[PDB]
Amino acid sequence: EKSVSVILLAGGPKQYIPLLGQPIALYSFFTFSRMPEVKEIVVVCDPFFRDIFEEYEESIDVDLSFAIPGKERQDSVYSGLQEIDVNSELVCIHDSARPLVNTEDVEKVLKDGSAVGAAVLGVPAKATIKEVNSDSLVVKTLWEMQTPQVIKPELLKKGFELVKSEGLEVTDDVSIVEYLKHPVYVSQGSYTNIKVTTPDDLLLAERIL
Amino acid sequence: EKSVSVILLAGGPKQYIPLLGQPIALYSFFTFSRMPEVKEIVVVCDPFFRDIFEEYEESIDVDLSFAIPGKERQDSVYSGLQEIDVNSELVCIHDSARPLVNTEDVEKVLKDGSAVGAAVLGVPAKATIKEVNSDSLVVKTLWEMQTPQVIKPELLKKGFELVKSEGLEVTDDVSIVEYLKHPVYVSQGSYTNIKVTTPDDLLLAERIL
Ligand SMILES: Oc1c(Br)cc(Br)cc1-c1[nH]c(Br)c(Br)c1Br
Ligand SMILES: Oc1c(Br)cc(Br)cc1-c1[nH]c(Br)c(Br)c1Br
Ligand SMILES: [K+]
Ligand SMILES: [K+]
Ligand SMILES: [K+]
Ligand SMILES: [K+]
Ligand SMILES: [K+]
Ligand SMILES: [K+]
Ligand SMILES: [K+]
Ligand SMILES: [K+]
Ligand SMILES: [K+]
Ligand SMILES: [K+]
Ligand SMILES: [K+]
Ligand SMILES: [K+]
Repeated sequence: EKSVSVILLAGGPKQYIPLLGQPIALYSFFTFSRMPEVKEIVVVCDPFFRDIFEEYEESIDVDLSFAIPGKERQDSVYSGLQEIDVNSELVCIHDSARPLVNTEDVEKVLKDGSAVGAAVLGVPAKATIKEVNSDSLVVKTLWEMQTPQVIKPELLKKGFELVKSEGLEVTDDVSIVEYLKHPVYVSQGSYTNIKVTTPDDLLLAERIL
Repeated sequence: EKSVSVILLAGGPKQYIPLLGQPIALYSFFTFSRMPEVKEIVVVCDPFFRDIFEEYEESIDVDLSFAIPGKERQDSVYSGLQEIDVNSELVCIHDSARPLVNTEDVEKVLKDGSAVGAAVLGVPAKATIKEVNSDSLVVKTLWEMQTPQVIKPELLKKGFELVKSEGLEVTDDVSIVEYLKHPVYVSQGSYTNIKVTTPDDLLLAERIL
């Protein structure tokens, strides 16, 4: 209990457009807020949208903190990290554009994160996927990554230190953890944990809700 | 001109539910029918749904043929193959659940198929995809395959012969071509070439049309 710090990424506005009268960002916010394991939520957002979350500070059973977004995703994660409790045992990074994440699946990835040191929710890739070389020729089990991405703070800090001191290039595919020798566990999630951005995605969310 | 035999897979009913008053299967049917390169379309469908395509036989500028569906996808392809013109230089296999395929992209994959011997329409995978081992740990450029999948008939026949004589297992991922040493080219397609099956997918198709 109270061992997990959530970093909620909401500074990328697609994540504020409403879902049944509630801005998309608030759905996972509340999901995390109700979990006894969660000590605090560090919201990473433009100071302008701070009010959206601030209104509920008294009603929620977690600590609320704020951090400023960075240039790209890893910078926003670093910003959030600077704000987490000194004693938290787990960092739970979540894309707020993912509103329908189930409590049971968050529980699963937290458990796997605590056990392994790093865990991410994923589902088997439904599409037929092939590796293709530079000559556009096919190179003769694949999983789609979701969020939360759960990592012990010491490991995350070491990962940032490794990238900075060596000047390593970070992309969405080649993230901080890809450079570490520490294992990353894939917790099996639900296909309903979609990223809601396009109008096509938003009508699906209502059906799931 | 008149060098390509299309195998239209329509015996898998999701592919007959209407799109703006026209059954989904008829969209690519007509797209192929208008291309001068296409000699014939072999429709692979339950004899029950033969009428859907038969009504237009006189108005279309291609030969129409019919074949019986098999147990799985490769069996249906084999069935269609038995019906193609003895002199066609290219087989163009298409999933009829893909209605919005553009003429320009079909032209592209036919060209690449003629050049290389085998080509498939694909798009870069938008999702973050990782390889995961048997212990559910991340294994530290990926493309999503679409259709048409274009192959020279001799190569396709050899591929079927290789699988039968050796008793090789065929899956959607490990298809006939995966066993051949002959190169497969990935022609860059459009994200609009979606597989239309779910109600969520059908409303998207109208927007694209
Ligand atoms: O890409 C991953 C994965 Br596959 C698993 C975990 Br656990 C964390 C990250 C990650 N993503 C960002 Br952005 C940062 Br920083 C980190 Br660490
Ligand atoms: O899976 C592919 C690919 Br990636 C490229 C081409 Br060209 C053809 C196939 C294929 N699919 C089936 Br079903 C059969 Br039979 C064959 Br051959
Ligand atoms: K709590
Ligand atoms: K979601
Ligand atoms: K959310
Ligand atoms: K979920
Ligand atoms: K364990
Ligand atoms: K999407
Ligand atoms: K024609
Ligand atoms: K399509
Ligand atoms: K079609
Ligand atoms: K297309
Ligand atoms: K060429
Ligand atoms: K789909």
